[PDB]
Amino acid sequence: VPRGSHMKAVQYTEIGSEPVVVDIPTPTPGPGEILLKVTAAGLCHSDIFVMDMPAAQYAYGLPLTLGHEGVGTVAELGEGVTGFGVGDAVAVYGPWGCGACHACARGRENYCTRAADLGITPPGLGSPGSMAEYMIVDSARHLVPIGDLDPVAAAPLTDAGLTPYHAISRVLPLLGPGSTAVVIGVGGLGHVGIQILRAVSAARVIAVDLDDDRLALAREVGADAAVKSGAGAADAIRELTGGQGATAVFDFVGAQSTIDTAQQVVAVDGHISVVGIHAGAHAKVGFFMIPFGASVVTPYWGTRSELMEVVALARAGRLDIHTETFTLDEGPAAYRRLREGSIRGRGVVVP
Amino acid sequence: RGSHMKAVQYTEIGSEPVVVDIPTPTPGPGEILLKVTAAGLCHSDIFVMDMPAAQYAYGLPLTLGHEGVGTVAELGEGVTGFGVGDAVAVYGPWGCGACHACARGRENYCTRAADLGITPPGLGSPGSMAEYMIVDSARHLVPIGDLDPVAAAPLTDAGLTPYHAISRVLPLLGPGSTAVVIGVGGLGHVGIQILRAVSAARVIAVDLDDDRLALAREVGADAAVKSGAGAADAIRELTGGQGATAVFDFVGAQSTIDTAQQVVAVDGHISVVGIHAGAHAKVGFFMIPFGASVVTPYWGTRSELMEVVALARAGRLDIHTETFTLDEGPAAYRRLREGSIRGRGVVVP
Amino acid sequence: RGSHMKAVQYTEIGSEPVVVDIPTPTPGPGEILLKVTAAGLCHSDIFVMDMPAAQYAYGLPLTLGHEGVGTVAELGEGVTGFGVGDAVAVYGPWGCGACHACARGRENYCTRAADLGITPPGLGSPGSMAEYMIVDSARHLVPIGDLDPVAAAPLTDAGLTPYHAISRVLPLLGPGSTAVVIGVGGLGHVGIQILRAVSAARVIAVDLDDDRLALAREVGADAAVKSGAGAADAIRELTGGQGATAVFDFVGAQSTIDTAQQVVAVDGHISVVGIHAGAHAKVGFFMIPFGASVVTPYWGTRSELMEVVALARAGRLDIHTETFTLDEGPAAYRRLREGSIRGRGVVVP
Amino acid sequence: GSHMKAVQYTEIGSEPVVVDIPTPTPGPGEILLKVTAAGLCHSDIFVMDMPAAQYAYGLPLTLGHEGVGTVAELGEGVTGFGVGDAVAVYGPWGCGACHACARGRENYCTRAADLGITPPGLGSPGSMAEYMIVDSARHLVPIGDLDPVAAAPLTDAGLTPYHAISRVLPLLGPGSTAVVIGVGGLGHVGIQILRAVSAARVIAVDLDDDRLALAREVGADAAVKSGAGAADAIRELTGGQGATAVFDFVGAQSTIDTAQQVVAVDGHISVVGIHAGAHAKVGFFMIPFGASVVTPYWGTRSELMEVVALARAGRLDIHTETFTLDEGPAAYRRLREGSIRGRGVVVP
Amino acid sequence: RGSHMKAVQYTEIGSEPVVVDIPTPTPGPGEILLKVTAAGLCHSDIFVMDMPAAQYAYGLPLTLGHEGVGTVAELGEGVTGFGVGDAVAVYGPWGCGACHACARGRENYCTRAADLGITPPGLGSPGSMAEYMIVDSARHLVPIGDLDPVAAAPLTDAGLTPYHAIS
Ligand SMILES: NC(=O)C1=CN(Cc2ccc(CO)cc2)C=CC1
Ligand SMILES: NC(=O)C1=CN(Cc2ccc(CO)cc2)C=CC1
Ligand SMILES: NC(=O)C1=CN(Cc2ccc(CO)cc2)C=CC1
Ligand SMILES: NC(=O)C1=CN(Cc2ccc(CO)cc2)C=CC1
Ligand SMILES: [Zn+2]
Ligand SMILES: [Zn+2]
Ligand SMILES: [Zn+2]
Ligand SMILES: [Zn+2]
Ligand SMILES: [Zn+2]
Ligand SMILES: [Zn+2]
Ligand SMILES: [Zn+2]
Ligand SMILES: [Zn+2]
Ligand SMILES: [Zn+2]
Ligand SMILES: [Zn+2]
Repeated sequence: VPRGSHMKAVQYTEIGSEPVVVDIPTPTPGPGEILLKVTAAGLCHSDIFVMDMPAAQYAYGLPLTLGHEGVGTVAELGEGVTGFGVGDAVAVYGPWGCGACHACARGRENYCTRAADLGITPPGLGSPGSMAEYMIVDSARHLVPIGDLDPVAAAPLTDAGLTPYHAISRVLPLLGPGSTAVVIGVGGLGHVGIQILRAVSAARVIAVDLDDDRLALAREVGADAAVKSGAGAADAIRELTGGQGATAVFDFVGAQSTIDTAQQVVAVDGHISVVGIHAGAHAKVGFFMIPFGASVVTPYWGTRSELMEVVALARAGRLDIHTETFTLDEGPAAYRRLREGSIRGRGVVVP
Repeated sequence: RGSHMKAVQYTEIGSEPVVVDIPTPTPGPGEILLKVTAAGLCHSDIFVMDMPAAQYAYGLPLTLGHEGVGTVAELGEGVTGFGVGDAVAVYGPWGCGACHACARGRENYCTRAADLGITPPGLGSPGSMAEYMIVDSARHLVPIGDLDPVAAAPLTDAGLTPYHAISRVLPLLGPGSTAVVIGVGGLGHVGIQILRAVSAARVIAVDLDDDRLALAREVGADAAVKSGAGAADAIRELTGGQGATAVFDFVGAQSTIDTAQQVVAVDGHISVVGIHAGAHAKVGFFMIPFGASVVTPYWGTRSELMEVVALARAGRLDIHTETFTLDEGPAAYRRLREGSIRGRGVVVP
Repeated sequence: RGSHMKAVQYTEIGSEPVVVDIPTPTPGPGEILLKVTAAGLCHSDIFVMDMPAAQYAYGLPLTLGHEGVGTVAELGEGVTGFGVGDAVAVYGPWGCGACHACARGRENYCTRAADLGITPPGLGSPGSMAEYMIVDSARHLVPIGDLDPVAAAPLTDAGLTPYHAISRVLPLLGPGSTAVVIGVGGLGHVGIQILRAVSAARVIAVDLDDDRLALAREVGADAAVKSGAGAADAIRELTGGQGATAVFDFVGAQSTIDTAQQVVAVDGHISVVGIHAGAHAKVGFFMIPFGASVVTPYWGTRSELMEVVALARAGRLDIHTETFTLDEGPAAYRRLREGSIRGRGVVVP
Repeated sequence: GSHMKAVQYTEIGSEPVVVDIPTPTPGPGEILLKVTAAGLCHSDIFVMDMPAAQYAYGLPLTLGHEGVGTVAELGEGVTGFGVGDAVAVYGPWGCGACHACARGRENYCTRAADLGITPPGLGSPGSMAEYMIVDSARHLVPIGDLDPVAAAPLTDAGLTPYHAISRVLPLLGPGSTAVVIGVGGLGHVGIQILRAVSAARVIAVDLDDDRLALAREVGADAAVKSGAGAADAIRELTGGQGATAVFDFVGAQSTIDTAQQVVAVDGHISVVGIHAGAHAKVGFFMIPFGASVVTPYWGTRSELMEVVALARAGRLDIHTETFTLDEGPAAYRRLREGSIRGRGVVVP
Repeated sequence: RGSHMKAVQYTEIGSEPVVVDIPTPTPGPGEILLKVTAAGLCHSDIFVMDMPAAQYAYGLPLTLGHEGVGTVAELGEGVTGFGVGDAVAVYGPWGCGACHACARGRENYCTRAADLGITPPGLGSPGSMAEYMIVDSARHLVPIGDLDPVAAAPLTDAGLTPYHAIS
């Protein structure tokens, strides 16, 4: 469906400004590229992060069509492109890579050692994004078929699904029967994390959050236990495990305090994944500051096969994110709502 | 036999060890008695003795020596698996044997060993630095065959420790990968040898000492650069700016840990093997590459120990030893303290 | 404790088992004595009893029962790490404890056991189908807390055996995988449940009996196929002709293996878990997809058994029991022959 | 199940939250109850309104000092209760071996401070959880087939007023007059108690006319609106002779002032209501001769069994509003805004 | 003593009985649990085994043996009229106890028994061919004193049936 010549989009146009709707030219797919008609485009707290970057630290980028969480159908194929038919429902894999280094050749393109130098950026974070009537994707490599899954349900999974899934997959061998996984932060990512831990592992899930509401929600989504986050959370958790320390801690908050709890509750030979972002917050990995053999990493999005697996969980009804639907023209309005945390789960814009 | 034996002991806090006379122990049921063939020293024996009285609970007196090698002297009851006169190495980090971690083969990460007050020989249990010692269980004995006991003693630590640190991420270290070893002291020295024997990875060494760097090349580092402010850059120049798959910090200083974070590749790995009270890696967004994982590993597994012995017997590992007598325990520790030992000190009674 | 006990025993080749009187055994040093709380019986008991005299060296008489649970009755000398009256299940496949294989977890694959004549209880050593049982080492007992010993018993084999077979290729069984289970009889039943619990793969059940199929659906199979010459194409129909990531053949018959070679995916896996003397996969070019690997797993590891226990304690494994009495031992073995027992038979003194 | 929901106070100045904790195990001498009702009370608000400054060694804390449940498992050696038995939890635990306790006045134990014997839900695990530990058998009183929901408030709002009255019951012969200040809440169970255990005249005093009218229906022989006109009003009703006993459940300086002006010679003032700072002023000519004042504390075990007996004989009725355990923190909010009719009770 | 017990059941249509080893029943309120002393076989228990899937209206499994004699092992709650160890024969054609026909002793002609699903021991209820047995009520036990159980068993049908026919 390329028909248009002109298309609607939401762009970040000026540093520190709010995003604005625009009428820009309808792109045309070059050789090797695919042009999608967008069916859903996701908001994310990551989006405010980049728009909150100061003018001092700004080099290049603008204008920028936002939206890294992209779903659509195939509109027009570029030269030489096969492996998709016009109409095929695809999700846009976010973390673009060179395709040619060792990492990309193992599926792990989110860890491409070349994207940096070659200035390969993801859609809606340096490349034209999903929040528009149409979109370009650089390679068929970056399309995952979703069949008849509702695009509104798919969009949030390209991040809120993939991100935690990758975090969990890094250590899924250690999450055998009898293991214990602590999920800190039952917001967007932690919500879907629990659902995941339930599908792919036999581990026992203990949830940690601030809000009382978030605790009972956690139990409903498959957490076997829930404690309140603070100075007391460490003890609270240990109490439950019979003082055994937890196999894996997935910290989807990523605050200093939450990292600190993670360290206090992680098992010997365990693992801590710092998934959420609070600038400056870090784990302190040194002797007698963390159990022996306890590994810590800040992982980053996910691999292609992982996103493929995410969709399978979705299609099998195993994942479910609370989704609230908006309109291209309400784009700015939606981002405003995001800033005030007046959205449960995930805002999704539908051209 | 004899009902008395010479032993080196840490007897009072903040004091130097001393040659003492104590009774020759007798092997309970399950236990094994060894005649010690070789008993190693390392700076780890120094780190413990430098704990202040303020933090002293219930340790002393303590026969020193975690690096244990010997020959089977007398089987306790029911023990089989070794005939008397068998050469065995004493596996260090003892565990319950019954927890999940122990049943996976990773005894060094036993979840109950702390609770049950199970401590390793020379760090809480009678050490190897004596004429005889008891091993609680035949589970903690590795046959070494005709391997030289003096050779084998360093390997129980200086061999096993780095082998573990490496094994943790050995799938990552395929051809085309770069591994950086910081601290070509005792551990680093054997680290390099292992890296060469078990992987095709490129090895870049980092150290303070010119001479250490030269010897790093000899044992098989492709390149060597000086530790310091500019070591990060130095490494990147060598790697065309690509950054290293794995970094094995055997120094463990804040400086080194810092260097390691500046040179680790995305999705790579840092392994903080050296102890410096208070030095830590800061793992957070934009303070380290995505996917780079950090860990402080602890000694090694029993299977690991067996593999180290195998490398040694095939002639693939090699550390310079300095041989002392029981009565030189104190002497040797002092030499160790001034760092006038190249490689590893080994007591032979 | 009395000087007598009964035991079900195979006393002569070709014979039937008999309830017999024999000395109650006493624990030596390192041994544990158990009051048997349950003693499961499986088809492989019938397998060994069917071996002819022609091929026979030694072994008689034999207390039957390789699936055993009990309570600690008396501790041998020097045996700590277990209270009297503790409920414990007995790790089946004993090994040396000192070989590389054992030092890793994988005792079931011990390289020495055959040479030192270390046989499993019920298969060359005093079994569980008796009032009292000797276990050689502590490391062969797994705590079961308050799990029902009658539930526990089939888990030591009908649980352990599939769990291991699946564990071997569990990383292949992510979302979107298909796992095929041929045989829903006893082992196969618990396999489905395991797959549901430790993976997210789709489960396709295959059997000869339609009532077993409908119960395979109950425990979590996403599809049922009838075993036969029609089974292969039907499985392909289910998978849109993509093939199955792994095929777990718990039947082990030539027709089942043949079925498996057809439906298995490229880079897939076949686990031949059931025994039919002679049945064998034909792994060679164009007779099986490229990268499809085949294995005959043997039983399982201590760590796995611990995990199998955790599942049951958490409610995720439910095998149907039919209990008999110690006197009824031979009766049950007759009932087992005529496929005449629902699920797993357990004897209970 | 090896864990259970529990309504806990986790950090000073915050709201309570339903968290998951280990289902405790009854030691030798302890009893495990499956809780069947847990009362909330304004006393619960008082404790969580204490500033961190005045806080040392409390948290976390399962709340709920008004407990009733069923015996779930008997600890070692504990004899004299059966599984399934319905019991109310005695609040103010004591040493059991000092004079005060040996007399049966556990609420007045002289060692309990020094032993850190704190009551359930005010320093020890409370009743607002699926299950409960009670330290010894002497702290359970059977309730038979009494509705636990009706029971629960009786462990505090029944016991507390009963003790207050019990202390001076000899003086409440026919012809005596008892004034009750503060009808809602404790004073509602007070009036009922007065009518059952005595034949005194009962004079209700409140601010809310609605509570006053329903105090009549429960056995108040007269009503008066609290204020600076309260004294005069009450004198008017006794012909100036004053009241034998004033039971002030409000506990304000205002109410205590009214009281001191209306009590009879050789009478008594029981200050049951807690208003920090509020105090009677007992000195010559600032109060009638022979008028005694006291701040009473909860009640005795015997007294509790008596309060149970009254309720089982249908002599005590208090309006309960049911909440769920999940609604623990929610209910605490409602109490905070005085929008609870009578006494709230959580049912796991 | 004995939480397990031996029994003989018809287990499914077409085939022949088997020696199943099922659980030892317990006497509910008003029931009596007997140690079986003798269990009779009859050409009755083979006419019921030759019923073709369709007609058969009992339900399996089915401990056989409607000719049953025993000793009082354990009394159920509030069951007076018998002591432990009393030698007793089992009255077969159980009835409601409440209808006119039952009120006259003729339980064998109970007009409710069919409708209320009351069925004779070993002919719809657990029978006598076992180590133990339950009798639903004390009214279905007839004392046999010192009569040889082996001799008594057949009477509960081989005697009673013609006796009634003749009476
Ligand atoms: N732990 C992670 O990888 C996260 C991935 N995203 C996308 C994203 C992309 C870029 C940034 C830049 O700061 C942050 C976040 C969503 C949540 C956290
Ligand atoms: N990183 C490790 O586990 C190392 C093993 N050893 C034995 C030992 C163990 C523990 C300590 C105190 O930490 C020191 C020494 C040798 C060097 C470091
Ligand atoms: N594939 C396996 O290892 C199985 C484990 N068992 C115990 C067993 C089985 C077969 C043998 C060889 O007779 C030995 C022991 C039960 C079924 C199959
Ligand atoms: N006057 C009393 O004794 C009261 C008993 N309680 C329990 C309570 C109350 C006050 C305290 C001190 O904060 C402690 C405990 C309920 C109402 C008033
Ligand atoms: Zn996002
Ligand atoms: Zn790349
Ligand atoms: Zn050392
Ligand atoms: Zn252990
Ligand atoms: Zn078996
Ligand atoms: Zn072995
Ligand atoms: Zn209260
Ligand atoms: Zn006292
Ligand atoms: Zn008959
Ligand atoms: Zn009738």
